[PDB]
Amino acid sequence: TARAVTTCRMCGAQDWQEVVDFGPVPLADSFLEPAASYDDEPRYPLAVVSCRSCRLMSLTHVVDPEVLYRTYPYTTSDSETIKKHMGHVVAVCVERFGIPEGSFVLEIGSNTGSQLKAFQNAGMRTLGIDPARNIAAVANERGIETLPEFFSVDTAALVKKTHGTPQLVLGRHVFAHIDDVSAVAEGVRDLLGPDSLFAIEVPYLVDMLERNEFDTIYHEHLSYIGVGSLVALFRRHGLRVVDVERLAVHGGSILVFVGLDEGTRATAPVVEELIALEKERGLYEDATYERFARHVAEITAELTSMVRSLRAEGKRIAGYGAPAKGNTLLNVCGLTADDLEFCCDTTEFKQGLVLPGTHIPVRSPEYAKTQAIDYYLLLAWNYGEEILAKEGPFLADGGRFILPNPRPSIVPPGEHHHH
Ligand SMILES: Nc1ncnc2c1ncn2[C@@H]1O[C@H](CSCC[C@H](N)C(=O)O)[C@@H](O)[C@H]1O
Ligand SMILES: [Cl-]
Ligand SMILES: [Zn+2]
Repeated sequence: TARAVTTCRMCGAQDWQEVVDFGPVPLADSFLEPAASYDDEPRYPLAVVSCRSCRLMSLTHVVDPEVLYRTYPYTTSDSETIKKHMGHVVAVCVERFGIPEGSFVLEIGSNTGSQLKAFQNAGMRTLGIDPARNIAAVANERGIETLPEFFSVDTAALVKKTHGTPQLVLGRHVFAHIDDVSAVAEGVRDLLGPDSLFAIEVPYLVDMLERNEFDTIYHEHLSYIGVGSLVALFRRHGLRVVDVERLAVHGGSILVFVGLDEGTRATAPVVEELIALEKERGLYEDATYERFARHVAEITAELTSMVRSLRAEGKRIAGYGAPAKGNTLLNVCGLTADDLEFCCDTTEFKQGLVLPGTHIPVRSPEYAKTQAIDYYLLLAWNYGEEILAKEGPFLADGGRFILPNPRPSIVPPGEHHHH
């Protein structure tokens, strides 16, 4: 039921090195009602391959986007970390490129519309595009105009006709979720004026490799992207990569700016620097990806044995957060409700549900606080700093966290960290 990849999404070649294969795995954002059995739970092959031409890393299969996104789960309350990062995105886009007030900003994958709201607060006109009908209706209700559609060449034309030429087109994380990136590039080209920019924020393949972030591999994430593969793609569609900012968010990301090849925006030197860096760090060599694969095997084994060793000693263990990536981690490690008695999560609709595959219960933070947990496995480790900042009481009582990457570790460490 999920379609197999043939040619490379970015460059069009067909020379794939196998990197890792996790077998059939259930969908990471498909949380389940508790039940006696889960025999009909859908599973899809989860494996990654590396294109030797441009070094896009890609999943072997594309799960149907209508199935994934047409009813996507959301939250109505964004954390201060998320709000701060959304404010920073605005600041970078507007200040780095001198976007005047009253300019038009189009966002692909605009979701609840919070990122657009931040652009409006900075004095911009906005429009969103997001296929999740449930989420789009919420955004529209709040006053953030949103087209309940997938981005395409045809939607691009409808936008230009009714809303004009955007000074900025933004895609936050969504770009790695789209199979037909060639169509996106074409719709963008049509939309862009001479000094318009297309900006995309995606997890950075360099960081993913170096920090062993294999839990970010899940079916929604079709692509795992470095600057090289984006240049290869945009070359073929009259677009030029003009600038890149590296960011610590989501385990290391890149915010990439793209313009018309013959437009006003000059290419900054950082672009070539990052491509040279990617070469230098071995992204074009088979050994690198074989090295990634064994790190994964090593971390997976070590993590499982740590949890089970602590359990055998009579320590109680739970998951902190129930993010999509947590479900890759737990499934790949083969952990069950005997290993983690629950996963706490602040997202209301998740509370009372059960995790895909492992079927571990999801409970509220307020339930979590009634329980004498000794260790929390930090599944939402990309928010480690914000989480640790508010878990003083737990830490003071001798509670500990297990961090899965770069290697498995225990917080707090045995000595003060100052080196
Ligand atoms: N081809 C496509 N065009 C536009 N939006 C898409 C899309 N595929 C998925 N999406 C939307 O993008 C989001 C998935 S990505 C989630 C990241 C989101 N931008 C955020 O930071 O909050 C969902 O809201 C989904 O409905
Ligand atoms: Cl994502
Ligand atoms: Zn390629």
